[PDB]
Amino acid sequence: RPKLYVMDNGRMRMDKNWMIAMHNPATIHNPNAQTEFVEFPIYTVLIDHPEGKILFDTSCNPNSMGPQGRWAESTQQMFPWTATEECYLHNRLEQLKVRPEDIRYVVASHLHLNHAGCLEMFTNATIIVHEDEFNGALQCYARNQKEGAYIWADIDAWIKNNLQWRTVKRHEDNILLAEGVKVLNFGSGHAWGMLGLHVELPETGGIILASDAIYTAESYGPPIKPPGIIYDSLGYMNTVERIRRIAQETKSQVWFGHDAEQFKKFRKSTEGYYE
Amino acid sequence: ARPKLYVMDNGRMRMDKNWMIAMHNPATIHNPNAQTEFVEFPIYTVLIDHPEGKILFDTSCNPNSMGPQGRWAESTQQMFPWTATEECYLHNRLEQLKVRPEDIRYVVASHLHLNHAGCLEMFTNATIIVHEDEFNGALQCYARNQKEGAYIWADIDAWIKNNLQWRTVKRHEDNILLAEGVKVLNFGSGHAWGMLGLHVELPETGGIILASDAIYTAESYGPPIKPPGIIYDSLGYMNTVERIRRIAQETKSQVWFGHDAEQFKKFRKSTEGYYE
Ligand SMILES: [Co+2]
Ligand SMILES: [Co+2]
Repeated sequence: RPKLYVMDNGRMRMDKNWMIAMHNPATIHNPNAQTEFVEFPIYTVLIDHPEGKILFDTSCNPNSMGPQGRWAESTQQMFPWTATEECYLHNRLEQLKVRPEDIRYVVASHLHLNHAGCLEMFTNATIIVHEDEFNGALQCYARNQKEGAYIWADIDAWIKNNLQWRTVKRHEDNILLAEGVKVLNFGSGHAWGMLGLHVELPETGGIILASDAIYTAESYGPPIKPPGIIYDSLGYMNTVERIRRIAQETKSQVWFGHDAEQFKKFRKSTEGYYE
Repeated sequence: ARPKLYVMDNGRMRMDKNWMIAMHNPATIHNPNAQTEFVEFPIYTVLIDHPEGKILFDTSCNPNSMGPQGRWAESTQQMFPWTATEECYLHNRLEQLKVRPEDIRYVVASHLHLNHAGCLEMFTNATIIVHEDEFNGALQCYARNQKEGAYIWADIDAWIKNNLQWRTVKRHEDNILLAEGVKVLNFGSGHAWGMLGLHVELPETGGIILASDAIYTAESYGPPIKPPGIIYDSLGYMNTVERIRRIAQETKSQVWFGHDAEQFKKFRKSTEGYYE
């Protein structure tokens, strides 16, 4: 009988237009419309499963922010991450008496700065990632792109730590990872290659981890309100509607990438778990 | 074999620059409340007076678009205000060239947005060439009684009532040779559901590509490409821009953007002359 933990990995801020495109459009009466700098949670999920511990997303690297940080100053200033040491992934796991080395599977929803930050920790895991996302991030690396949402220093470490990669092929079916745990191949949308998770918990029932395939309940609607951070608009719309169908058909909850209200309600790792 | 191409000034529009250039000015830690700008841009149409028959690219906005009594919804008028003196109305521009709507053989609708398809209803004697996916999407807006957005219900109503003669460009259809040196380019989905361009080969001026809203401005075009906020198919949009770039390179054509203010300034308008 698995136990699922929600781990609080701090907070990030950014232009609300990244989150919800064209939220406050200029008008003839408000020609100089202003945006907001909204705050949202970064979190990860540990599924402690008989067949092996599964980790979904990894938040940000502890060495991300500041003048000796891995993130470019441009990135630090557009997407600032605020976190106490207790929020650091290694510490959240430590609190749960789980060692990095105990993780069998890490599912990378995508390789953005606030999701792939600590991949490098898990040298004993199989890292599951969409092949298109992997290819895209590696090109950023090879092209020496030191700005944007893909952190050169993070990728550098993934390679140096000799991580064990399992790429989900573009046209690959869902992957049964363990009893009641399936990796969903969302494909291109928010990013080059998005992965989700369906978890069937004996008590709680069905859970869909959407990650950045759906930022918030506002994104979800209906109607859908798409983000400014977006690669494949058609694929993004398709993915959201596909999630809506799966949720309906499997009677699952949809856990968004960073819904403040929803995260608030979650039972965090410090208080307990889901079963 | 020896045409005259005219650029017709059909007024100005204003809108949030974020529509034009996606996330042009993002907020940061030390500028959290970054503000946008209401940017003005030209609306124009192109008449190709060709021996085989007159060809019109785009139709601007309907004369009865703006105002309390206007066809455009309030919310639309506020976000996308059109300002035009009577001189700017397409029917007047054509008149000052001694061209009647009835003389137009073909209208090419780049797409069916408010500032491109506003005067389709005038050309009851023409074949209206439009992308089938754009036509389908617009008709759905109509049938769904959608009153707000960039597809004007009252305009579509008029197209149907005036019994326009339609020639849809199929999704996988090759370019169309409308006339000697005039090809309809099938750009497919991107900015909108179905985009059409034009390649014109003029004896003197050489090659011209009318991109319309496939490329808003030189800023859009880059490199680097800066996509718009008004977008349907991001991947298709990017594909189309790069395709236009290649065609321009290989055919040595100028690229005429949808609404580039600087380029528009440089144009010889219909009050001054034409391109041969
Ligand atoms: Co992301
Ligand atoms: Co348009």
